[PDB]
Amino acid sequence: GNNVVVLGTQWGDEGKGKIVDLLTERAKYVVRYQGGHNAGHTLVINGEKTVLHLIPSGILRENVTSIIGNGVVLSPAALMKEMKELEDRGIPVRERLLLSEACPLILDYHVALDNAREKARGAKAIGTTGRGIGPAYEDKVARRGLRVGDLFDKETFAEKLKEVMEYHNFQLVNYYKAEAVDYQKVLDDTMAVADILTSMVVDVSDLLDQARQRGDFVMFEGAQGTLLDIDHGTYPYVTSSNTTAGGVATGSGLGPRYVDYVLGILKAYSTRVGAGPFPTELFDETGEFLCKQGNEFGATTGRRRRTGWLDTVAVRRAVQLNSLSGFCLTKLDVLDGLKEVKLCVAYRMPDGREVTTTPLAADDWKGVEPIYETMPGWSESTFGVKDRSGLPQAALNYIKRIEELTGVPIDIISTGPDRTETMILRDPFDA
Amino acid sequence: GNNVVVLGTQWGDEGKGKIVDLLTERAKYVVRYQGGHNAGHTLVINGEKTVLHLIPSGILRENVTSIIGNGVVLSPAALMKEMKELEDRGIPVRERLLLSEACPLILDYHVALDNAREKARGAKAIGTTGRGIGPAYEDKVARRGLRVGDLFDKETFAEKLKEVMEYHNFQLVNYYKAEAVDYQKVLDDTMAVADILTSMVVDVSDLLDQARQRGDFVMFEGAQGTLLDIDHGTYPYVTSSNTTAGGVATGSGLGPRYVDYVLGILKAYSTRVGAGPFPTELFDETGEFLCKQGNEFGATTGRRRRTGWLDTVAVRRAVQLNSLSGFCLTKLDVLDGLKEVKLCVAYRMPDGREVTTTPLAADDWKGVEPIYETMPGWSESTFGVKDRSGLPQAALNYIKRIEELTGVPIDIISTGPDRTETMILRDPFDA
Ligand SMILES: Nc1ncnc2c1ncn2[C@@H]1O[C@H](COP(=O)(O)O)[C@@H](O)[C@H]1O
Ligand SMILES: Nc1ncnc2c1ncn2[C@@H]1O[C@H](COP(=O)(O)O)[C@@H](O)[C@H]1O
Repeated sequence: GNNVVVLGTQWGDEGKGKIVDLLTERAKYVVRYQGGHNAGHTLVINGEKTVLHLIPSGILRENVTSIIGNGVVLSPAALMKEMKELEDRGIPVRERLLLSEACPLILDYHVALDNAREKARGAKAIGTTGRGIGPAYEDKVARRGLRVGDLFDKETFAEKLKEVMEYHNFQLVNYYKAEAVDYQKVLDDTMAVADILTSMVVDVSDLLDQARQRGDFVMFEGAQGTLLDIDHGTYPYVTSSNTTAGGVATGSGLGPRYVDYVLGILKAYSTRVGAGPFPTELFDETGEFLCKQGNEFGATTGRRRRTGWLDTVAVRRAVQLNSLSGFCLTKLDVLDGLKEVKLCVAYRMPDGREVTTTPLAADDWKGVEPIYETMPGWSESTFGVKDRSGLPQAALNYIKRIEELTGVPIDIISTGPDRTETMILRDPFDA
Repeated sequence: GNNVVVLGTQWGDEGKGKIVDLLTERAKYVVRYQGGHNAGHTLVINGEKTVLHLIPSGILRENVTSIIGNGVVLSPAALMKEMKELEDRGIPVRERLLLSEACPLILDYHVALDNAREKARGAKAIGTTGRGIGPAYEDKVARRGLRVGDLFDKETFAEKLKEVMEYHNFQLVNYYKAEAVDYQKVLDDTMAVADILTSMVVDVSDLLDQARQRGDFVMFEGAQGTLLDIDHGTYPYVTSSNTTAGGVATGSGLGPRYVDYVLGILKAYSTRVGAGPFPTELFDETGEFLCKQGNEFGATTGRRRRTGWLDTVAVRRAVQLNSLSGFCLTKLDVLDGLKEVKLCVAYRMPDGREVTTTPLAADDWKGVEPIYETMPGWSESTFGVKDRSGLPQAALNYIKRIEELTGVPIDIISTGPDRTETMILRDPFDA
């Protein structure tokens, strides 16, 4: 293990932040490779809780350097605010954060377009986090968007900005019948922050090629989760970047032959935020329980999380897309006390077919019914348990069964939100 | 070597088709993972020449099955026409081609938008192949585009199509002041072809996971070339998909840990079609010669290829982005007879700095001057040479030097356009 990737196996919310922090004790670098300032990675260190959206989760560690790869659509505003919070708390953010000059820039008109498209989708709305992420990526593949490097030339910057905003404001005002966005506002706002950004630029592909030669340990930190991947997820209820392990190469520039171990963060039950298929969703007292003990309330309106049983058919898809090496089970404790726990092992098709493979497009997920395997729960607390011996036999069997159905071993078990409450059965760095 | 990727190291036109055909003698599968019907992969078998744009280059082989992965933006029209040509020639295309239901569909309004945006860019035009590739990808990341799977429900299909065309025709007619696109035309055209498409659908990620278990040999066929990659290329003079090896995972669904060998196709001199930086471009009699002996005239207007000396600084960037394993030198014969051959080994920056690393954004490539290494040419013919011994010492030294500067070995040497005229020093499948 030299290059270890950390990604979510489901639809997000599996607890990726804690595991990154925890493991970066040994890493020289942590790299974000996709998404935007919509991560929501929570860190609970000896009591204090930090929530990071853009800046990588290795930022609290002293020996590590954090980088934001070219796949990340970056917002100067969000970056500034997150830098301020961390500096206020005493974290010398400026001495250990580096970024790629190829990062697309997210700006006002993007959030504006994001709201616009959602409002317009009506009942077929996606459930976007509202941060203008989708539109920013859209600009990029269309080769019309700006990038951090564009900020080297203040003069040319203005010209480009002007041509872009002209096009967008048109669709806003004329098609969405929405407010236009002030050019001078954006321009001035960006210029103000412009010099903190460029001061931090670095050639990531080259830096990562060097680390590979020096034999440094590198940790990549994915956000969102596998089934929200733009290509392989439950399209269109999906995010606009590749969340799967392939996005590591594409979004940081490290050759695909150098990924050594891929850790899939697996929540003990399922969740989803926003619209979209969800075969094992619960609507009863158990659904209620998981939400409450899981503390799945959310950020704001519409950001309260949907809950359900673990879906072994969907996790199995995640296994192949990412060539997972091991899982990290999080929140087993939320299941504590239930009479019996369940887990989907196959899907019953509308026509009676029983399959073990997930459908591709949301429309095909429409009438699938989960086929469960029921097993006894456990009465004792598993929260904070630091040793395997302290886990009830019924809890161990649930674990054993996930390993059997998926073919992948559970290498780490998180028993609490604190860095200390964890069982590392196998260090990815030592594999 | 179980999983071998074949991609272009430069700006395209390196001769990828021949090498795919050649090597698929042993492969069970060949997979396209990006781009559209704009490949232009030429196959010269015992005299007959085939040019394929969409269908993979393993289509002429009897034992192989060709697949078009989810990364490929697909056009039913182009697919139909290419299927007809091949069937006419006697190739049973329908028995060995499979596609992914996640492939975005390119349709009329896309080509229409492509022309529109180019016409509008004026002097900063990109040089698009005009096939509506960029707009199709744009629709996809914005989650508004259609996919082959959408064709399962003829009813819903119409609804979606209608909502999409409504939005696009608006920007066309109202913003680009261009012709609107006929909804019923598109609709009927697609419905006609609709049943040949769905009959060929397959779950590629699952099929590739299976091949991995059976130990089958798989060949992935990239189109375009490394420096045209949307993320790491010379943006915006670039294509809209990832051409680098990372696009294999993202565009076919094979886990990144399963890529076994990456073959970089290296043309002995450089070329580029369309706008964009090009440090070693030639404007003299040599430029003229390379174009003429190389037969770099092209497809149509604007499709005549620019020529220049081999750029070892740019190739070195390709090496890291793709974790290349070996190169395949093509067209050494075009250099035959020149007095002396050159090769860029560093770049002189505007400010006098000498670097060995390529700049990222086109604007930074602006004032770079190549720093060459000159060496003697060779008078004898190398065309058709099947054995290393038959290569002049001066030609061997040119080869040796590419290996020294890049760190990667040249495993195959193509000495002619026919499958037979090749020197395989190391089979990727046996590595
Ligand atoms: N951090 C996240 N956790 C869970 N789902 C997310 C997250 N951010 C984005 N998504 C989901 O991805 C979809 C589109 O979001 P966006 O990335 O804002 O376009 C919605 O289903 C979002 O809820
Ligand atoms: N097969 C190809 N060979 C060379 N360059 C290509 C090829 N197809 C696309 N490009 C270039 O990619 C840019 C955008 O093309 P497009 O893929 O049509 O958007 C232009 O520089 C094209 O010349």
